[PDB]
Amino acid sequence: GTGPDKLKKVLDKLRLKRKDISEAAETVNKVVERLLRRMQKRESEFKGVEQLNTGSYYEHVKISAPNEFDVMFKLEVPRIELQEYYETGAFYLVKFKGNPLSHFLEGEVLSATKMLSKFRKIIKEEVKEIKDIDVSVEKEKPGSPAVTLLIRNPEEISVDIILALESKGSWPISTKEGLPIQGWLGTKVRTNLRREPFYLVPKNAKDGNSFQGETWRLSFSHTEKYILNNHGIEKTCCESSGAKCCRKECLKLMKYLLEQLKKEFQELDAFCSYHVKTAIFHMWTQDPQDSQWDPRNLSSCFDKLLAFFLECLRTEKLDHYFIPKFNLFSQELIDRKSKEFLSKKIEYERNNGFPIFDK
Ligand SMILES: [Zn+2]
Repeated sequence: GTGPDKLKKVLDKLRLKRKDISEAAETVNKVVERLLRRMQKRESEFKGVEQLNTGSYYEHVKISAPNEFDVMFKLEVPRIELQEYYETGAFYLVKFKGNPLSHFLEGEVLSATKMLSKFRKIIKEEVKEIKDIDVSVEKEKPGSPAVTLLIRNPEEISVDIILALESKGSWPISTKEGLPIQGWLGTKVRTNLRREPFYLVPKNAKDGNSFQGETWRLSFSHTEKYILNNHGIEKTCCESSGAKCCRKECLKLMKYLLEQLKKEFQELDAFCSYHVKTAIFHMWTQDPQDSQWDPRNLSSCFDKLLAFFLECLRTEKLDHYFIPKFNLFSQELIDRKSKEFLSKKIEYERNNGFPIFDK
């Protein structure tokens, strides 16, 4: 019943939530594999699609909602020329240096709207041919670029399929000072990770417009997965012949704290798990030693993450780990009132034994 024991019990509660999630993931994977086989057999601009096995499930940090999954389909696109749409690196237009994607251009700019419309049309046709699993495509929602499958097993699982372009070019200059892992995972790892492809995911800016509709955000979901699964200064961190740390446990707890708060308070709508992930990436940089994340320090490590997060809220600053000029907590993206509200709620939990965990 002490504070430390209670936090360990929350981790036990999250451990129990995993079984339903793992079972659901196996059903999701069967459907997704079936669909990818169909899309790989059919002749189209999307024939080369593959699953990118990233996101919270494959990082082992999906803590809730066994009825909701996101999956990314990557498509290699040669000779992408990027234009920064926001010079922070928050958004890009895609242009090209014939061209396999020529049907989806609006002038020299790749239309996410056109490309996604065709993606959706094909998915819808091919899903109707999957006869031995109960699966349909959800009606398109304006402003939602994912193509959502509805699987009945017999319970309903929603799967959001996100198209990601893959570029094998050098990472965008907005990322030059990003991935600050040099004192933690080191310079050789950083070099190696930056030699890997990067991804572009459709996302509407919702700004002045014109090319509202045709903007893309950068995605490093592969790099993030690698970091989560290779997160120690020692190569053996959390392996069978190494020592456990509490890095992922702290991420899980903080994600759960935010999830529980968000369920109760619609004033926290603008926050999301990626804020917590980004914060913990910075914490792992700040405190690189595995000994700083000893399992015995679960409570103190959790508390330092909350303190760091509260300082990000106070300063309205949380830099994208890969794109340092992109401030996820800018005044423009999140109102001061929302940040002050979340600060208050976090301090309350922290000072009163985290009652919200129990809801
Ligand atoms: Zn570890």
